[PDB]
Amino acid sequence: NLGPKIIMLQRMLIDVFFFLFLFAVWMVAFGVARQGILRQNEQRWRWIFRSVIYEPYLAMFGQVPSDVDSTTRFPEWITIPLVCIYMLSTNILLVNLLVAMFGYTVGIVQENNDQV
Amino acid sequence: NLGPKIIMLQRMLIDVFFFLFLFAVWMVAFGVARQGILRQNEQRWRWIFRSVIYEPYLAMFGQVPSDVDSTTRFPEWITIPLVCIYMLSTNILLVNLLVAMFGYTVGIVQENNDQV
Repeated sequence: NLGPKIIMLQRMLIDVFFFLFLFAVWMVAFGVARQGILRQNEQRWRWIFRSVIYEPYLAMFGQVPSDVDSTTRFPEWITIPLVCIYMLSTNILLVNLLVAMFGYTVGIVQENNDQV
Repeated sequence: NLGPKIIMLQRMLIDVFFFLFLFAVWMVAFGVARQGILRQNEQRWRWIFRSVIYEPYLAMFGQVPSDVDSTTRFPEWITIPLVCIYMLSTNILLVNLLVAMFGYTVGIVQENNDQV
């Protein structure tokens, strides 16, 4: 009963590895944005990054951004599309896409059970 | 209409039972870690465990860890991989894997409806 689980788990890990490329592209794309737009200047790029790097990577999955919207008049008008495309459009899209891949990998592995 | 639901629910419970082994392995693996690394010493192992045992089991599904990152210079450099592999790499992986299994069990049961 437990045999296929580790193999199916393993294929899932490979899928995560492939999905890491997309995730990294998104992470760079929007972290550099947040750093440039949200605040001006920093202790080099590392300080500005590490200031809020925790939020995009884990908070989005964990909790909704509450102070981010408040922290953000052309700048006022242009701020909203930034965040809107940043989180609700792409991140949700990416996470769901990964989830779909997990569902298909488990499906194909469990379908061919008792031979693997 | 409601007949297959309890059977399909029952198969799902069996799947949960099988997945409990993996979950227990992960729970031991990372609870002992958290206890050893996060803080030094305790009122035996039970005190240190029960101190934060609530978080890994339920909070992760419920809410993102906020104070855990803050609580955590070689120790500073080595702390980040610990948590990173601890929650975002494995727990997410395991929970999704369980979810995939639920989807397949319901699918196969509902596919063969009106005979069960």
